[PDB]
Amino acid sequence: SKDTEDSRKIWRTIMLLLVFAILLSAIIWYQITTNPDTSQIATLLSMQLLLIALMLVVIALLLSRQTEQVAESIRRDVSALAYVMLGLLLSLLNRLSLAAEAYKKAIELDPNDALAWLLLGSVLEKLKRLDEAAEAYKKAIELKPNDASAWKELGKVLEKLGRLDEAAEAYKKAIELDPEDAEAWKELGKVLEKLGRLDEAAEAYKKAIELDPND
Amino acid sequence: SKDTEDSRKIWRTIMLLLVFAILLSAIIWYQITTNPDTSQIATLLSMQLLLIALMLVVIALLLSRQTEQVAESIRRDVSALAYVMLGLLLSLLNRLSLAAEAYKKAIELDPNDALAWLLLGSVLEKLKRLDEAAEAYKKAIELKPNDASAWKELGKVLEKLGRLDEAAEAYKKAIELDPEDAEAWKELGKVLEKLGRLDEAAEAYKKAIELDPND
Amino acid sequence: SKDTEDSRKIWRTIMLLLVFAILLSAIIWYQITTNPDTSQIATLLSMQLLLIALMLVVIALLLSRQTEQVAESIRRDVSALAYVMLGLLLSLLNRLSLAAEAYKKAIELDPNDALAWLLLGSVLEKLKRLDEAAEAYKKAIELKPNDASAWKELGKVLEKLGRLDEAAEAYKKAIELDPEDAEAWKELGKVLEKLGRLDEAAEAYKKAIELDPND
Amino acid sequence: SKDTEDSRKIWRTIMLLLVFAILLSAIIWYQITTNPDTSQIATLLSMQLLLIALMLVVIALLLSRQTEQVAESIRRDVSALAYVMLGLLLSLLNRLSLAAEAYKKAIELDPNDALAWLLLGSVLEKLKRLDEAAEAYKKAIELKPNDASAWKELGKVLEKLGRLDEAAEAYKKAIELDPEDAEAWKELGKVLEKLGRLDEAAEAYKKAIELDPND
Repeated sequence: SKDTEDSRKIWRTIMLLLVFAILLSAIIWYQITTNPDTSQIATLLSMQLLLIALMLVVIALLLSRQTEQVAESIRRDVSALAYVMLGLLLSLLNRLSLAAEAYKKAIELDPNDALAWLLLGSVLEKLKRLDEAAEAYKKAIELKPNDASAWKELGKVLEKLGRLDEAAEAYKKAIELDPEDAEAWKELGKVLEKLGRLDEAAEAYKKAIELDPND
Repeated sequence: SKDTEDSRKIWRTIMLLLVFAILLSAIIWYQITTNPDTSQIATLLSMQLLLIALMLVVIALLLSRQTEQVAESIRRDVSALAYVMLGLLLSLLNRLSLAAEAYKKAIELDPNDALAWLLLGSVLEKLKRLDEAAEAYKKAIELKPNDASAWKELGKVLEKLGRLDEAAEAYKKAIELDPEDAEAWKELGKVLEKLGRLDEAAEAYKKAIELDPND
Repeated sequence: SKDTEDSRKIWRTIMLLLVFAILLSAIIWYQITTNPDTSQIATLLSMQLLLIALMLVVIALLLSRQTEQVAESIRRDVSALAYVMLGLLLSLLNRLSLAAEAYKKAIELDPNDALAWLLLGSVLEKLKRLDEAAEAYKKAIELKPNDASAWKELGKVLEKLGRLDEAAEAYKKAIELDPEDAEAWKELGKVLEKLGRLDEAAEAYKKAIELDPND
Repeated sequence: SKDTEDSRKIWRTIMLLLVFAILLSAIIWYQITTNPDTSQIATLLSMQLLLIALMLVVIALLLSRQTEQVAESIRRDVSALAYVMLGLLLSLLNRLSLAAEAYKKAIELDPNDALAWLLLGSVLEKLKRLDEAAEAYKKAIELKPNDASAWKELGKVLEKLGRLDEAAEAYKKAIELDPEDAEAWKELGKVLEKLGRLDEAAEAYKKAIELDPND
């Protein structure tokens, strides 16, 4: 919201430069009429003209700054979307290492781009960069706590890392967010079975079968 | 067309600030020559200078505003296309929940983006969000009444919702718009048969077969 | 190149508004020193101030115009690329009617976008809009006479339209541009055979086989 | 960093135009009070007004220039990403010749776009433009010396060109950068065997098998 604050400061600055020159000019109009002495009258006109000159230059400097501020903001916002989109295209051609870089660039431009973080996570898992993938998913999840897909995907990475207990918890969270996700239920089952949690595993397996009879 | 109206107001404002200063300055040129009294002459010069100072500041404020107005309009238009495109890419990777969000964002930026509405509809159906899908298709159709594809897709959602009568009507409209759409004819047939409208179902089935002998 | 011409006119205008005010101001500096009469001196100062006031307003109006001109040019260029890209994405999801509209939009924004014309052609053929497809390909070809792919694709549309003679010519042109295109050779063969041009058909068939022994 | 240098020159110019007018105006305020002679006082006011007029015009010209500089920079950066993205989409539809052109355009806009160079390389290989592909890969590699994928892809082009020795070296570099790349190891093996380097070929083949038992 800094732009709102800065905009108000810019407007106030322009106003104040003029108001000062206005008030003095109004004073001078009176003073010139009152005291008919060229050497005082002209001195006041020179001062008025000087204040105006400064005012206008400062204003031009403010226009320059605002033009740049606006333009940079747009450049950034456009680029961040372009990098996410680029990563998606690179991923479609299986240019996974390059896709990861594109997502990384979107993140640097906008660190709370949960999508870029999620997608980075996916690419890193596909590239077998499992530890880095888990961290990327963790970030996407903190940004969006109710992203059931991110939770499920985290689950898969954690299982691959041998983190069966944490994997089971991540799958369980995806399920609470969306109980019909038969895949999540089956994968939860697999983790629980592997983990020795046979009764829970059996229930998870059953839910995948029962929830959608055409799975 | 508000921008056209605002542009005209901005131009008129700049013109009027100057015209007032012009007319007065022309008056002052005469008055100075006519009445050779420094205390009156300078008073008029001070006033002229003040009007100019205000004029120029106001103009600078208008330049600032117009710069921002133009820039924001562009940012919005660019972003709305980017969100539709993003949704399409996310859909290609089967990131359907995320694709739906991207289409939603395009809609908020432009509520009459029939494409975003149609596509949202498609994603929602694929995600089994059938009631929401029907509403999204309805919006796309109101925006584009002769979108035969949107009508056919609405038909599919309505049938899935058990709305066989409404589904048959939606398929029929797609067909009137494009009579060669064998798929629409076959799907119409399926609805009509399910609906007990056996004679109409038979005709619809026949048209799908007859319209294109290599279907 | 109109922008170059307009830019020069804008610069010249700004220069001339100032140069006139400069020359007169220099004249006035001399005249004030020479003729010590307040009623003449001030009259000249008022005139100088008025010319400056006009100059600056006109300049501000020019800044406004140039800002808008630049911004609009960019908006158009960005949008035209976005529409081609959109059409390609819609085509990947088989949203062919929508893909055609996106290409059409790119064309309206830039009528010499051979790519958009070519792609439109392709979509129209896929949509069975063969007559329209032939015209779109014709436009892409006039824009790029050495686009062997566009010539081959035109060939396919023309054959589908029953225009076997014109199809054979379009295939032949694609071949002259790229003689190794075994597909073009085979398709030329098919047209020539269908057309009764059996000796030429035989040669075309042989070239497809001989050019690349692993075709 | 030229923009930083130019920005500083623009700011300094605006400052200096004003500072000169300030210093002189301050001098004039004193001189008017000191020497009560209209013909000298007004001469100084005219001069002050002239300096201001010039200053403001020059500033407006600088605003115009900066607006254009900023806008052009953005246009270029946006377009270069769009061309890479366009090439990727064209490649997905197998519009390879067109994809190559899009990558070429991105390169002209930004000659150190390693991604565009790499991708161009890939398209050229797919299009059987092997000599050109090798050069494009060489450029991508010089820009990014630790792009293991670019090294492997260069390897494939070089082998296709009959350059078995250079191909083996390119594959070896990809392997040093990423030792788990079983594909690179197998392809290295194939080159080494073809090249008569049977003992090295055997080791390379073994590594592909041993590195990932599920390859």
